[PDB]
Amino acid sequence: GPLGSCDSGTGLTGNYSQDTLTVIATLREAIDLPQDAPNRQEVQDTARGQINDYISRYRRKGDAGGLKSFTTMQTALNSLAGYYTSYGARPIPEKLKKRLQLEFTQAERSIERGV
Repeated sequence: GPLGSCDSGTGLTGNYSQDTLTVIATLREAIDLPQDAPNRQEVQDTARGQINDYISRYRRKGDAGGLKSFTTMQTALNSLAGYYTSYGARPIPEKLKKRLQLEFTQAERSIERGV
């Protein structure tokens, strides 16, 4: 386990309410960046941390089937996470980006009501 940065915590505070928004804020801007950005590999790793950390900590939250945000996010984050590893550092297609934007919109919207 040689891997381990000095910093701790991708950004989540453990609160499902803000945590959902935190990963969304990072993901929206992450995919927004230009495919010509040098932080293409770095930004992917950062977001990947939020993705894994988000479901990992909230894995036992409900395992989906109760919260629209968690259920929707589970698939959205998993789908997008696969894109980076599936192709690597390649940029996410514009089609997926547009669809993902809505996915996150629905997730943050659910937080307001607190499904």
